[PDB]
Amino acid sequence: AVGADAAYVFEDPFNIHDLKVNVEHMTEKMKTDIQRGLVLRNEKCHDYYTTEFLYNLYSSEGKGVFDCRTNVLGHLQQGGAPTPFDRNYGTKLGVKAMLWLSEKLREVYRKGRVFANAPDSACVIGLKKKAVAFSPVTELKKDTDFEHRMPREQWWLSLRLMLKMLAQY
Amino acid sequence: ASGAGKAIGVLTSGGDAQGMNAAVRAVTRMGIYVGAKVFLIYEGYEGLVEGGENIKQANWLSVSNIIQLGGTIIGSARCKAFTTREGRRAAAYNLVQHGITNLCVIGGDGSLTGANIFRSEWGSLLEELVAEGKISETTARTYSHLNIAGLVGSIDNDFCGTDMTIGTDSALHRIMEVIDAITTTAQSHQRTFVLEVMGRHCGYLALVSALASGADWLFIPEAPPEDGWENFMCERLGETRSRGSRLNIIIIAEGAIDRNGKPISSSYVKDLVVQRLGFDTRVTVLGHVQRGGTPSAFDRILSSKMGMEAVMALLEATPDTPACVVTLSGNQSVRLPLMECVQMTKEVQKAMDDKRFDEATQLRGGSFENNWNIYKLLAHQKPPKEKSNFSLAILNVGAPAAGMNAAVRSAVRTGISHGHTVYVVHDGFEGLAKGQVQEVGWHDVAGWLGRGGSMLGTKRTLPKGQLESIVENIRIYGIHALLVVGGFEAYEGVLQLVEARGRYEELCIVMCVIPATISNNVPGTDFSLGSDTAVNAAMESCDRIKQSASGTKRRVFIVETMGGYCGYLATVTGIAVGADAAYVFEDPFNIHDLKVNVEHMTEKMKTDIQRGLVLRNEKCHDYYTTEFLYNLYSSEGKGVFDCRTNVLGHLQQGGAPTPFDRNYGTKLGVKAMLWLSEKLREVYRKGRVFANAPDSACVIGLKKKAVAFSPVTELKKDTDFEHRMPREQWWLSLRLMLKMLAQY
Amino acid sequence: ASGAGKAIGVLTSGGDAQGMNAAVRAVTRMGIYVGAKVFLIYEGYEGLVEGGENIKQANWLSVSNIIQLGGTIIGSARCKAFTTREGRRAAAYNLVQHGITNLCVIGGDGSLTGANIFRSEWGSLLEELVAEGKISETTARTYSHLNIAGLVGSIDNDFCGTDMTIGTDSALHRIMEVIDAITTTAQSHQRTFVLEVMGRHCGYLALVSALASGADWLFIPEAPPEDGWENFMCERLGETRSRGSRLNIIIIAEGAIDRNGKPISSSYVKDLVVQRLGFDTRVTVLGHVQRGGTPSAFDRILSSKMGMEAVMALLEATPDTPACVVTLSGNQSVRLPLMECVQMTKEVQKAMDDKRFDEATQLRGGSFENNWNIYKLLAHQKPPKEKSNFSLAILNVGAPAAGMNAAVRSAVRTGISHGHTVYVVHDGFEGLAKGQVQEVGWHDVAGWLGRGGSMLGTKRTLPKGQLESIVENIRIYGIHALLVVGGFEAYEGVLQLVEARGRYEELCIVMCVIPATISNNVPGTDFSLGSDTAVNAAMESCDRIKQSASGTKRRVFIVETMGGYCGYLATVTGIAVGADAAYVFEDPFNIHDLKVNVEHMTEKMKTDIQRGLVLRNEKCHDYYTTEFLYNLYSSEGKGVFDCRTNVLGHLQQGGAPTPFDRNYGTKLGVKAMLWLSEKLREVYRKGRVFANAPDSACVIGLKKKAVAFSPVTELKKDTDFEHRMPREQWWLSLRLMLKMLAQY
Ligand SMILES: CC(=O)Nc1ccc2c(c1)OCc1cc(-c3ccccc3C#CCCCO)nn1C2
Ligand SMILES: CC(=O)Nc1ccc2c(c1)OCc1cc(-c3ccccc3C#CCCCO)nn1C2
Ligand SMILES: Nc1ncnc2c1ncn2[C@@H]1O[C@H](COP(=O)(O)OP(=O)(O)O)[C@@H](O)[C@H]1O
Ligand SMILES: Nc1ncnc2c1ncn2[C@@H]1O[C@H](COP(=O)(O)OP(=O)(O)O)[C@@H](O)[C@H]1O
Ligand SMILES: O=P(O)(O)OC[C@H]1O[C@](O)(COP(=O)(O)O)[C@@H](O)[C@@H]1O
Ligand SMILES: O=P(O)(O)OC[C@H]1O[C@](O)(COP(=O)(O)O)[C@@H](O)[C@@H]1O
Ligand SMILES: O=P(O)(O)OC[C@H]1O[C@](O)(CO)[C@@H](O)[C@@H]1O
Ligand SMILES: O=P(O)(O)OC[C@H]1O[C@](O)(CO)[C@@H](O)[C@@H]1O
Repeated sequence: AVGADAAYVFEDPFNIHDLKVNVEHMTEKMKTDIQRGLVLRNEKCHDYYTTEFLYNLYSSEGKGVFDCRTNVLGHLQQGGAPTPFDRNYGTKLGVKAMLWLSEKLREVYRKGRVFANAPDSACVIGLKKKAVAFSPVTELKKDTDFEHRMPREQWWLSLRLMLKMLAQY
Repeated sequence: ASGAGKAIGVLTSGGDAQGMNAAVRAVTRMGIYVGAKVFLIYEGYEGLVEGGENIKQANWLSVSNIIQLGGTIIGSARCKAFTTREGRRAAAYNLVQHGITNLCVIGGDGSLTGANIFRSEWGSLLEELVAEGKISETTARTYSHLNIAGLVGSIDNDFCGTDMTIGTDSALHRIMEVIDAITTTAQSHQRTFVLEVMGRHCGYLALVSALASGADWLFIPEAPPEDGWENFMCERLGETRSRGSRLNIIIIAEGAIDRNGKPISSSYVKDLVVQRLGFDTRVTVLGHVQRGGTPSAFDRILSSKMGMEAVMALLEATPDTPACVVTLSGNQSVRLPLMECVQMTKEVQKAMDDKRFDEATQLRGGSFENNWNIYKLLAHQKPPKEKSNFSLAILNVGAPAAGMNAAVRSAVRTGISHGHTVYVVHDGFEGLAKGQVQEVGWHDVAGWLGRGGSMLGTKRTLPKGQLESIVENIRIYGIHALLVVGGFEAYEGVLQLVEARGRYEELCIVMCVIPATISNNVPGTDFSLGSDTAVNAAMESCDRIKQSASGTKRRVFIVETMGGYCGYLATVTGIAVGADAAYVFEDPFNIHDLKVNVEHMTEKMKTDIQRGLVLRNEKCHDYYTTEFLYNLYSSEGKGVFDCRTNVLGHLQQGGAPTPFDRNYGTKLGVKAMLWLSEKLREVYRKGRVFANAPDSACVIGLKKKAVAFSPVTELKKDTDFEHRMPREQWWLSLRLMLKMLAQY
Repeated sequence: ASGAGKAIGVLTSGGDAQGMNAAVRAVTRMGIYVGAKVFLIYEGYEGLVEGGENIKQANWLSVSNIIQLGGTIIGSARCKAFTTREGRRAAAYNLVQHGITNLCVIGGDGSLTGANIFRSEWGSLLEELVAEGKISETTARTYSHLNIAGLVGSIDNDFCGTDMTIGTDSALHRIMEVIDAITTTAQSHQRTFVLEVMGRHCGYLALVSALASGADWLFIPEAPPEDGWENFMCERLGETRSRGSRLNIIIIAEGAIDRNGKPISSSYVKDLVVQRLGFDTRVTVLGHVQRGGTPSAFDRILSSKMGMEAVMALLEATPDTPACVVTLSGNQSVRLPLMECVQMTKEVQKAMDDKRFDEATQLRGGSFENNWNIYKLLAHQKPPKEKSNFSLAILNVGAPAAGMNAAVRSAVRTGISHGHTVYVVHDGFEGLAKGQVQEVGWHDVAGWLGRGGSMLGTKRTLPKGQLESIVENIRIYGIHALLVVGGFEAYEGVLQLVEARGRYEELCIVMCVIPATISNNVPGTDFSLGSDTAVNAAMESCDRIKQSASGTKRRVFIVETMGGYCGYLATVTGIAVGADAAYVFEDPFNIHDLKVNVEHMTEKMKTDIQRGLVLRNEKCHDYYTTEFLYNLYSSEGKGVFDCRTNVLGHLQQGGAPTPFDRNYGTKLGVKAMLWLSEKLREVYRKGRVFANAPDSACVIGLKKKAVAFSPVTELKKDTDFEHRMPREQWWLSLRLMLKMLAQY
């Protein structure tokens, strides 16, 4: 969305070879009319290559061609008012979820039982493809990495190729 | 580049010296770096005459974890069989069996003479081995010459071509550890101690440790006491202890003789003191403790430079070259004929037996004579009756450096005996601004020689911000000379006063800087006072960190060190501990060099020696901090090593000074005060401001073989003020040695 | 609270001991803290009989910068005049002139007897001074009683009511420094050394330093050698040196006698070895080096606890209380009658002269007997011919701690002589997973006693993540017992195997933990192996930092220390250097406490002692890091002091172990292996899995006066696993002492 020259992300391996390559690309750009750079870092993209590590690296190997600065966007990214998509989507999930909650809550009966013991009764709603899916919370364990708190395959990893192509790799 | 295809043997022989490990390590690593095959020849010449399992080939690891060990890991047995030609021919056979053609000998004058002989007849030993058919003529035409390089390993300093034999500074660390012990129990009880030290026929250890400890009397075989001396000793022991002292230390060399050449015992000295002064008195025959313990930083660094030169001296020698000994001649190594140095040493033993004690003194060396003349000065000094016109002031400026207190003591005493009203000023130039100036007596400075830190106190404050008040205390106390002992702010401080002589009539004052700092960054000198304590205090700490890394296998340590912008302390410490890199401002480095140093660190973890150490100077790089190196090594080493950081801080200022900082501080304090008093009569009482010339404001320092006095304004062109250091520094050649011993 | 209005005198007397300064400092600071007037009584009893200028009142600063100094700053002259009633009456007069009513004596059994007498007739000396009219009756009714507290200062450990006299650990540091020297020169040349040590009539220094150095023979006057011993010595010196060794060390006490009570000289031992073995042999009469140098951490901390108790013992004493001596009885101090302890000491000299050498041994103490029995064990041990069924394995786990190598050596040797196939496993439980297991012989472990680090290698890895592979190497090598030497991961490691005996048939195996860590955080023991090296390595570094701060006047240092969540290492180091605070997890602290500690640090900069030191444990606080304290002190101190940070890291793991870590590691390695072998026959060959009971998986440790073996599962309730430490820790009472000596 901003045409950043790299985005450092945990789902990609990177090391000082990749960083030194991204810095010599950043150097070669300063010969052009567009004498600026932006690299994004995810807050946990790397265990030892922190934002201060990248600052030191770029500042050094760029000395005599560019200087360098750090910003940490924090709780700014939680935003102010929601976008039109988060207002539609939040409204639409709040109703589709409540229609499912009320449907399932009559699919279980008043007499001689504990209600709803089945794994079919504890779900996550979400936009999956063209429209919503309801996925059982226990069925999702195998799609989940709990140590990194995220799903094991994520649709958007194809967009990293687009980022690199628009960034002149 | 490599340049060999040939074999080097190495043996350590005769009396062992702590430092022989750092020597055999550097002979091994330089030998196999330059592409030779190195053989360790176990148990001196006794394993040269046996051969067999006593001669086995080294690899880079065969000399690992030895640089911090005393004695010698190959061992140094005596061999009367090699003193016979029947052993000496078998010693030739064992070398030419393994194909060994070059031989490094680490030892004293006897063990080096045996090597000199073993060349002088080599071809005739080879001829006899052909004549009896043990070896073929082609081999005797191949191995037709032996190259010897001598490394002079000895605690005595008994060898006349050299300022320091390998071991003699560490033996002084052992003696000064024992006197730093005995001073506390002698002071509490008010006792006299007779200390006996291992000067066999050479008084170096006795003189140098007497001068470094403030010993009240000394017995060296090159300067025996003149007739009736028992009176003059009982007067000298009386005088100091009447002059407010409490203990006395008496140093006796084991080899000590009277003026007739007949031996004087430590027992006879003890009996004499008891019977003629009634003082409670003890005798410590300090023994082979002197031969042992870890080598000092100077003996590791020296044995490394000596051991590297000895390998070069072998591989570049020729059959029409005389055999060589590698030696100091001041600041750097020189190479000398073995024949000449043996004979010039035998000529001293002969002069001493011939009762020519003044020839024995002069011929030991200029380094023996300057120590002896400064002991003979301070042994003759007193508070005078006469008194003199001049007022002197002594400042400490910078961070406190070990040996400042020695230099102040020696300047206060030389200043008092030259008749001056000496003042000491607390807190440096902020002291001279704030009027923290006090007149000092002979008593007031007693027992300062062995203390770390600064008894005056010291500051970084430069004088220009207070100068109108500094000139006013110079006027009020009537001060005619400043002696400033301290770092770069002492130098720039005295410079800010010479740059201000045109502005103020009172800065026409005689000025001397004694360069006292941890960092070795003061211009003029090649050694600053306290920098030997600093490399020893850092070297002791990196040994602890390496032993930590070696137990916690697959650690790499990043260790930060207090050099300022000056890479001396990181460089000499890195040699003294065999660090795998030392990052220094005077070298460019970047992530390519760092990634290279990390892939070298990775490849080492396949070996048995699964540890690393890299030193970082505190200002070596603007952005690659110690945390940057930690992150880099931790990352590119993940799966092969983990990594940790230590910052050595004010630990490196040390505790008590080394023997070198006690001698050097004492010697600069007197040479500076003799110059201060000389210059202060080279300017006259009438119709003038005194001393306006640039010739009157100087830095003292060891420059080559001996001192130079360099004008503070003349030094501006040799100085970088932005980085606070000189523009060319002698020790940058040692970075090559560091990298070679680190397996680049 | 204060509770005095009365005067305490203090004198140090007889043979000086490094530690007497830390004693007189703590007697002064506790005395004037509790509101008494303290007088320093210069030059022992000689200044008590002179009085005048020899008796002058202290203030808090009169004992500043002495805790790191050896000897005694007040001095300790002998006084035959006080052995006469004509001096003893003048000693009473000089005290009652200054009004001194309580008297602390720091000294040995003679100097304490003189104090016992000087009470026993005090009122009659006061009566004579009234009878001749020097003082009025009202004064003799006021000063009508003298209170004595005895502090036993001596290097010999000659005193029978006590485990350590003040000075005896520092004298062992002096001896072990000299043997760490002599081992390197004796090893290179293959020489035997006769070492003579200052055990006057007491063999403690000789036995303890023989056991700590691996000495091949020993001569103590409480256990003289039986007739014809020259054969058995020449066999023992032959055996070890035939069994792949190289040097020998022979320790002789200066006081050594034969079985007839006639003295044996170090010269007679040297002559005997030369004439009956033909070994090259030397004699070092290691002298008053033993009395000197800086006190060890144990002698500073001990002299502080002893000195604090001695002031209490004075002010709470009564005229119907017998005079007191303050002493160890294991982990903590006890107070004993002076009469009884003098007589029980005279009864040993009498038993030794009466040729009752077994009474002399038993009556020196249980601490003398356990050292002697373990020397007598290791002196009798051999590789056996018979061999036995069992396989044992030895692990190192955690960070490497000094004394691990001593404990492994002693366990490998005790395990070999008990007939077992001992294995050593490299890299701890990751080693036992990766099959890094090897059978070890008597040769393979030789010379490990003096090494720092770990010769096995050690890791933090807990066994559960590899357990299916750990059981499989236990099966494949047939291993029937584990000895694990290490920190909290050794404890939780052996616990993760007992918690898994129900899951795997192979973890029915006999298990012992020797607690080896820097941190003192293993449950069970009150002392972990390596924690004495750690407090000494930190105490040496904080002395350098304080001397740096004292030259650079108006510094305050923040120093960080490796305690884990356990405040032991920061607490005992803070006492050993007189730190102005130590921040520790086991104390709550916040910005109110920090601001209080900073305004105390500000008020001190008005005094002559313009320096500060605060210690921080590395995990003492979650948010108040060392940089937080740096910022806070720098700010609220701006205009009165500046401030600096050091992080002591892996420096605190030390170099070579202390004498205590060499004795303790050796002693735990044998007591653990004797228990391992006892328990391993308390389980039977037929129809069973061996050793399933919780009684078979234990931690050894010094608990009170002697060892306890505590089940690993029984210890869960004494353990906090989240902070990795025990829930109550004996040393939290020492934090009160730290704060009192720091001027709270
Ligand atoms: C008793 C006594 O004088 N000991 C003594 C101790 C230390 C020094 C002494 C003398 O002298 C000269 C010299 C040459 C080199 C030298 C020469 C070439 C290459 C390296 C070095 C070096 C060094 C660092 C050692 C201490 O920073 N180092 N040093 C320093
Ligand atoms: C030769 C020999 O055994 N030396 C030796 C050395 C060190 C120790 C020794 C014995 O024993 C017991 C003990 C008691 C206290 C003790 C008791 C009360 C209060 C404080 C302490 C302490 C401490 C810390 C010292 C080293 O961490 N400390 N120590 C430790
Ligand atoms: N004239 C000589 N010829 C041959 N070898 C000699 C001669 N002098 C000494 N050596 C050898 O030197 C060895 C060691 O010398 P030594 O005097 O023991 O120690 P240092 O090296 O200190 O003089 C002796 O074992 C002997 O082999
Ligand atoms: N029986 C005694 N009566 C009085 N004073 C004594 C007696 N025995 C010893 N002393 C005193 O103790 C002092 C020191 O004792 P000493 O034996 O010298 O050292 P230590 O304290 O090691 O025994 C002596 O100077 C003497 O004053
Ligand atoms: O390098 P300089 O300026 O001579 O100062 C020497 C001292 O200063 C230091 O850089 C530290 O200075 P501070 O004590 O002011 O922090 C050390 O390198 C050294 O001990
Ligand atoms: O407190 P523990 O876990 O027993 O470990 C002791 C060692 O660990 C340390 O906290 C450091 O651990 P590392 O070597 O892994 O960094 C030190 O306190 C000490 O040397
Ligand atoms: O140590 P030994 O064999 O008595 O040799 C004595 C001489 O050897 C030296 O140790 C070293 O050359 C001398 O200091 C000492 O006087
Ligand atoms: O040191 P001096 O006065 O010979 O006293 C000897 C005795 O005194 C002690 O130093 C201490 O009590 C003993 O170790 C030594 O044997």
